[PDB]
Order: sequence, then structure tokens, then C-alpha cells
Amino acid sequence: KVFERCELARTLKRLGMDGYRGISLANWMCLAKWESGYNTRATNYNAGDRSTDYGIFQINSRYWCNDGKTPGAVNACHLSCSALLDDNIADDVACAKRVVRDPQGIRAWVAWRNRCQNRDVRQYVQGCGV
Ligand SMILES: [Ca+2]
Repeated sequence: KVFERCELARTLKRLGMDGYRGISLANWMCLAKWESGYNTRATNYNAGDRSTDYGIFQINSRYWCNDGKTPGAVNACHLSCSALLDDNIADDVACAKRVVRDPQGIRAWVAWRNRCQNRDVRQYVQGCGV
């Protein structure tokens, strides 16, 4: 499913992402935007390391979910990568929260540093009533 901007913003707020481990809602919106374009079915194969990025947050199969075909992989979220491709982002969110609980936090996603860090990210939540 492809979310509309404000519809996702309101969903994330309900799911408790605003201020999670110090990360503002606008940051999470910025990340979802550059990672998947707000598409829950998004998938990216990394030919280079044989891992795949899944879902709205492009969660990588080497560490966070199990797809069975990633060598030397762990499944820190205790989820099938499969679960990150449906239309319900409740587990995606629970997993994203798990990612940022690691030392690195949101920096774990290079697109955040490239596209969101030290930027005015208000654009992503303006007018959404969140
Ligand atoms: Ca899901």
C-alpha cells in the first residue's frame, strides 16, 4: 500500500514514534520518504552483500528479519522479512524501534544522514495535525 503523507504521519504518532529514543516524528517521515516513498511493498536487493531491504523503512535482512537467503544473517526483530511487505506497519514500527535501540540509532540508515540530518524537516509533517 502507498501511504499519503499526512495519513502516515497520523499513523506513526498513534504508534508512539514521536520522540522515540529522541527521534522526532518529522525525522521518521523523512526516513520513510527517502527509503520507500511511503510504499509498504518496497524491496531493494543489495547484489554487493546478498542482503535485501524490506518495506516502508527498508529494514535490512542481514540483521533485523529472516528471509532465509541472506548469508551470516541474524533476525534481531524476530520477524519473517515477509511481514514487512504487507499493509500493516505495526510490526514494521516495532522493528524500526528495535533498530534505533542499537548504539548507532537512526544513523543506521545512510539515507537519513544524506537526506535528513541537519535539515529543516518540518515539511514532512506540516498540515498533518500531528
Ligand atoms: Ca507489516
